[PDB]
This record gives sequence, structure tokens and C-alpha cells, in this order.
Amino acid sequence: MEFLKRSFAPLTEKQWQEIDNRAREIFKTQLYGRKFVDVEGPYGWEYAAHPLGEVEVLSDENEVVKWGLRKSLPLIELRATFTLDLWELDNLERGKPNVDLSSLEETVRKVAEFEDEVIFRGCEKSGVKGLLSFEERKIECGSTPKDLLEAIVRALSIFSKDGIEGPYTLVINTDRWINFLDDEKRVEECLRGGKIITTPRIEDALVVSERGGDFKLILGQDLSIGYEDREKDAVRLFITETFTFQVVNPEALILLKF
Amino acid sequence: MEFLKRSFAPLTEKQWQEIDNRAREIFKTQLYGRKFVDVEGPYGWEYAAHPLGEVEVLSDENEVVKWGLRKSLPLIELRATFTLDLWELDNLERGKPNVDLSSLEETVRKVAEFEDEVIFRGCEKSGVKGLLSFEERKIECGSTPKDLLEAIVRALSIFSKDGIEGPYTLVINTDRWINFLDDEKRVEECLRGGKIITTPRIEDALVVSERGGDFKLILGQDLSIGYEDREKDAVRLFITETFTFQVVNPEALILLKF
Amino acid sequence: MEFLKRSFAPLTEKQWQEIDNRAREIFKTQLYGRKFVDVEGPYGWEYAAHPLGEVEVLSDENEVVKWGLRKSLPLIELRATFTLDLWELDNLERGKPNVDLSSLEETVRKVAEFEDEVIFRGCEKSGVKGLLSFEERKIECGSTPKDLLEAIVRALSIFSKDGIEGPYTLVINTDRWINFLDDEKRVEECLRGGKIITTPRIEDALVVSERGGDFKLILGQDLSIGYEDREKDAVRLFITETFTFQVVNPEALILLKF
Ligand SMILES: Cc1cc2nc3c(=O)[nH]c(=O)nc-3n(C[C@H](O)[C@H](O)[C@H](O)CO)c2cc1C
Ligand SMILES: Cc1cc2nc3c(=O)[nH]c(=O)nc-3n(C[C@H](O)[C@H](O)[C@H](O)CO)c2cc1C
Ligand SMILES: Cc1cc2nc3c(=O)[nH]c(=O)nc-3n(C[C@H](O)[C@H](O)[C@H](O)CO)c2cc1C
Repeated sequence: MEFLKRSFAPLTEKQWQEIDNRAREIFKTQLYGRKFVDVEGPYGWEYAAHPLGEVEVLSDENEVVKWGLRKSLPLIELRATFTLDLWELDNLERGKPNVDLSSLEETVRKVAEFEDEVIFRGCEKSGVKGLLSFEERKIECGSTPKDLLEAIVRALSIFSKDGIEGPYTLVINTDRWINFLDDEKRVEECLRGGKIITTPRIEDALVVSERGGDFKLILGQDLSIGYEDREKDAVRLFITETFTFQVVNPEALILLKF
Repeated sequence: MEFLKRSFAPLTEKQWQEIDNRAREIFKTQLYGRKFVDVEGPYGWEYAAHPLGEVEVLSDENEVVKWGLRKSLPLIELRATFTLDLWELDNLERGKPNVDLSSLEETVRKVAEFEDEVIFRGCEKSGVKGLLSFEERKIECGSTPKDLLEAIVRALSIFSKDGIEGPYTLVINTDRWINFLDDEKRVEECLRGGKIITTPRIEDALVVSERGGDFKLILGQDLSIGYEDREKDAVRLFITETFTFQVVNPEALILLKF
Repeated sequence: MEFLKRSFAPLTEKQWQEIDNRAREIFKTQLYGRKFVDVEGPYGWEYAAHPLGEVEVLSDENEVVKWGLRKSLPLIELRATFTLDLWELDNLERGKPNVDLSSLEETVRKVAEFEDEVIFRGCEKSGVKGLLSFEERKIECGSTPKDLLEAIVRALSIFSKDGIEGPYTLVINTDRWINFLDDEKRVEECLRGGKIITTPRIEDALVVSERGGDFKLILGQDLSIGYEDREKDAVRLFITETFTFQVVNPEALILLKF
């Protein structure tokens, strides 16, 4: 990882270990997307496109030679920077255990919010599609604590129509989960071993499968931390990665508008 | 399988694997009949009758020599054809994962519907009998969510009268299952380890056993896919098999008219 | 090479060998570009982009997170088709040595013309640059048979100014080579072991080096021949590849306008 200029920063290694261990936990908890979607292995730092397979024809018709341009998806790279003071980072070697890191977490939350917004609603500039854009997969639901049990069965019938099988899971808003609270074992038994996930991002529910191979995530470099500069008395660091995301089968996904 | 002219089709083997894997799943999910009935092994492509055992006498009475013709059941063979384009099937070798197969599934559903209609109501031309034709095995049921628990017990008594035993199962319409929804563990305990199956074909319920040997299915050739022709730019394929079905004991079967 | 549907064509292998051997020679003679430029190895049939290294920034300024899209070069794929009769292709097995192939060569010339036009003048849709577009590398020349000897020296001085060294070569129009014909050993000695190449494409001369690494050619699949169809009595075939081209150092190249 030589492109991360790590050996040129005035910090002993213990402070590096502390910073990494503090960031990893918020990434483990705050990324909802990685729980069901699938992940393809790391490639490198310079991989710069992914192939679809199609071809676009630009030539005329009455020609002896014909030609066209292949198509692909270009990755995304991001970078965020923050500042940390040196006296407080140095108080660690004297013995204090609860050192103060109060600007790391603030940006560590914004990174995750941005990524989840991309996965759930998509950005048109890069030409991606979001899970809330396949509109024609809709059913209806109610409000009384019994309507949910009915909607789950009516959805598994449509799954059974096609070839989708395997374990199922439900993804629901947090505030709506209050009304249906009094019974939970019935919901878990109707899913036939399913799991419930509650999130604050979306405003309704949706139902998905978990057999494998329907949603893919392409990573060039995982999230990493590195050095930038030395301002006056406060060191400056950054965090970065490169990624993209594709949805293969629009059939293993049902949106339950309330 | 040389009678399936497979080596004379302009497709590399990867496309064959893709097509087989796409069809197998819909067959695994959409065939309700195969779940409880029993299946006898494959024989061959030219087996053309099955023996009952009876004899029909055609001669007169005052003769020194008497003769008659044996009786049997003749199989059924079916064939369905569809067309697939070549440019889209070729986009697979360039790398695209979500190739388009939108006429395979349409007929793959009609085949299953036809077969289940034969098993459940029978065709008079071939002289078969359907599970909804043994009328004299009837009881009565109600609508309140408690009536089902009563009907199950009243049915197991009549099973206990004869020699039928072993695990039991219930087969029910999908739309009716909505009313009796609030309690499910009681139904499962009264069956003493039974299972519930919901289907959209029939309009009421019925109760069967699962010990083994009461319902048989005779297969000559399992469902298979093969080549027919090359029209202009779109290849053409077909799907086929041969089968028949018999019901031995009309006693391990109870119909609950609502 | 299974994507080239070769085993499904009604031709014995000897005719395949004959056709390949007839095409290879015209490709060996008619491609001027491959003589000095360098070639990078074959990758595959689905490689679909090449990375430059740059990054384009699209976000605003006053944001906590910043993002941008990486850039690349997309390949080119081409396909050309022709028809060959069967009676004449069959006269080969009886013994005739000079069989008639009179539509193969006609398109085999157009393919090469198209490719050389791309290398020498570039196509704006794919965003390439041609050797005749770096205008600011110009000098002047004359007409008398002595002016060429002067221009070569005046060009090698400018090469010596920078780091360019190694063997040199000259590329010249065919019709102009008539005037300077009477002396050739002097030109060859001033190049200090150089070589002269005469072409009918360009309208003037230019001087290049040959040390290695200044001009690159990226190939996905080399030129290949395959089967398409069977019309009535005349089989139909095609020829294809995928490529792109880049110019690294605009300094090892001098254009001598007459
Ligand atoms: C007793 C004492 C200890 C200090 N220790 C540190 C230290 O470990 N790191 C630091 O950046 N500044 C430290 N400072 C402050 C620093 O030496 C001084 O204020 C400079 O002017 C800050 O750039 C210390 C100051 C005092 C009086
Ligand atoms: C660049 C290009 C690539 C093509 N590739 C294919 C192909 O792989 N399979 C195909 O059936 N037709 C292909 N076609 C179309 C086909 O060669 C031509 O339109 C015939 O007339 C179709 O029968 C292609 C056409 C172009 C311009
Ligand atoms: C003696 C004889 C030999 C022939 N041999 C060939 C042959 O090798 N290939 C062919 O395509 N047609 C051949 N033809 C022509 C072909 O059999 C016939 O004209 C069909 O109607 C052409 O499609 C032959 C015709 C004759 C009279």
C-alpha cells in the first residue's frame, strides 16, 4: 500500500492502531447495504471500467465495412479529509485511555450516508439504477397489525410463480415498526426462518430473497486512511475508496407501498 | 440421447448449460403434483402401454374354443416449440450476465398447467380418473376459524377406521387460507406432524396420507429440450416427454367440501 | 476459438487451410503500420476499455465529500462479410490447383485501407489522435535532388537536442521518390544505417526513430475468419477483430512539408 504515504507521518504505530480500530466499528455497524448484497473480490488501484457486453452501431448501412463502439460502466472514486491535533494525540503515550477523537466520527457518518443513498436511489450521471426505481413490482398493504401477515403470504405466492426460492428477509422503516410490535413470532414463522431488518433510510418496506447472485458490488479498493499534510500544529488525513454496483435480476424484489 | 439432435445446433456448450439451468428451476417450483405422489423409474423412448390385468371376453358361449382380448393403458406424448434470437444469445460470450429469455418461460408455464390439469381432473379419451371424481368420499366443513380444527379430527377418525396410517398432509386453496390465518400451530399439532400446502388450482381442500404406494406416476422419458430448425436468423427448439398416471386405493383420500 | 462457429460449416479441412493461407499473405504485405509501431499482447474477446490514469471532478466545492469519474479509451470492433460458391470450392478435391477466389481479396483490401486511415488521421468519435495532427513539429524542404540530404541532417540535429537516439527511418510517398532517384547510397549513409519505406497513403515525407516504446497498438483479438449462413448454394463468411492505438511521446516524430 505504498501509494498511501504512511511512513511520512509523525505518529508512532500505536496511534495508527488506535485510529484504525476506532473507524472499523462504525463501518461495521453503519453499512446496511452489505448485509444481503454480494461482493466481488478486490482488483487493484487502477482498474477503471467494467464490461456489460453490448455493442452500439454507428456506421451507415450501405458500406462494405461496419464498425461500432463497445459499452461499459465507469467506477467511482471518493476522498474526504479531516484534521487532528497533536497534543491530544500525544497524551496517549503518557497513559490516558479515553483520548478525544471528535472530528473522525462526524465524517465517518457522512461517507456511509452518501454510499447508501447511491445504492438505494442511484445517480444518473454514472448511469446506475436504484432499488426504488423498478416501479412495476408493486402490491398493496394496510395498517392494522394483521395486514402484514396477509401481505407476506400474498408476496410469497408471486415469488413461487417464478423460480425464486431460498431464505427470505424483510427490510422496514423504523417508525412503522412501532404499530406492528405486539406480535413478532408470527411474522418470523410466516417467513419460514426469515429475518427482520429495520433502517432509517427508506420510508416503506420491501421483501427480498437471499439465495445468492442477484445483486453485485464491485470494489477496486476498500476504505482506507492516509496522510496529506502538516498545517501548523494539527496533522491532516484523508479516507478513500473506489466502487460500483449492479442489479441483475429485477424479479427477486417486491415493494410493499403502505 | 441421440434422438435429440443436439450436436447439429449452432450453439456453444455454455449456452446449453445456461438454458438447462434456467428451465430446471421453474420445473422444480411449479409442479405441485410430484410432492406427494410416487414415481416409478424411467423405462425408455418406445415403451407404449401399461398392463392392468383384466381380460374381456368376445366369443360366444356354445363353442369348444374361447378367446378374448387383454386390456391396457396407452401413454401420452407431448411437444411444444419456441423461437430464440441469435444476436442476444451471442451477447453472452462478450460478458453480459443478464441475458434475455422471454419466450422460454411463457411456454414453460403452460406445460405445467396442462399436466396438473390432467392429474387433478383426468381426460376421458385416455380413460384416466381424477382425484376430484371419487365423489362418495365427502364430509362437511364450516367457515369460522374453529371449524377446521374440528373437521381434521372428524377426518382422522375415518382414516383410523380402515388401515390407513402414517404421516398426513393437507392441501388447500390459497384464497381460503386467509380467513383461518390467525392460528397455525394448532392446525400443525392436530395433524401430528403434518404439513400444509397451498395451491391456486383447486377451489377447496382435501386431506391425504403419505405412507407410500397409493398414487403412482409412470414415466417413459423425463422432460427434455432439443433442436428443430433454423428459420432466418432465429433458432427454433422444442420440449417434450411421455407419461401416464394411476390411482390404486380410493380410500386414502378425503374431500372436504366447504 | 469456440465463438467462431467453424465446425458447423460444410467444408473439409483442406479448404480451410487454403483460405487461411491465401488471406495471410495479403495481410503480411498490405499493412504498413505494423512495421515500426509496437504491439502489446492479446488479452481476450471481452476486454472493453483501456485506462489513461486521469480523473474528472464533478462535485461542487463547499462539500464534505467529493467525488469524480475515472476516464478511459473504448475499443473498436469490426466485421465484414462475403459469399463464396460451392461448385468451385469443390473442384479442389478433384485436383485443380488454381481455384478461383475473387471476392475474398476485394474486401481484404478494404479492411487494410480502413485501418491505416485510422492510424494516420484518427477518428474523433473514439477520441484518438493521428500522426498528421501534431502540427507544431514542422520543418521545410525543397525539390532539387540535393535538398533531401540537407533536410535529413537538419532533422537529426533537432533529434539530438532531446534524448532521442537509436536507429532512424524515413517514410515517403511513392510518386515523389521518382525525382530523388539517381542517388540512394548517400541517403542511406546519412541516416547512419537507416531504411527507406515508400507508401501510397500520405502525400509527403516524415522521419521517425525505432528505439522502442513511443507508439503502441492494443489488440483484443487478431484478424479472424468465420462462418455465418448458407444462402441457397453459396456459403457466407465473415472477418473480424478489435483494436485501439495510442501515441505516447510527440517528440520522436518530424514532419517535412515539401
Ligand atoms: C510542559 C509542556 C509540555 C508540552 N508538550 C507538548 C507536546 O507533547 N506536543 C506538543 O505539540 N506541544 C507541547 N507543548 C506545547 C508546545 O511545546 C509549544 O506550546 C509550542 O509553541 C506549540 O507549537 C508543551 C508545552 C509545555 C509547557
Ligand atoms: C458490428 C456488428 C456486429 C454484428 N454481430 C452479429 C452477431 O454476432 N450475430 C448476428 O447474428 N448478427 C450480427 N450482426 C448483424 C448481422 O451481421 C447482419 O445484420 C446480418 O444481415 C443479419 O442477418 C452484427 C452487425 C454489426 C454491424
Ligand atoms: C455431373 C454433375 C455434377 C455436379 N456436382 C456438383 C457438386 O459437386 N456440388 C454442387 O454444388 N453441385 C453440383 N452439381 C449441380 C447440382 O447437383 C445441381 O445443379 C443442383 O440443382 C444445384 O443446386 C453437379 C451437377 C452435375 C450434372
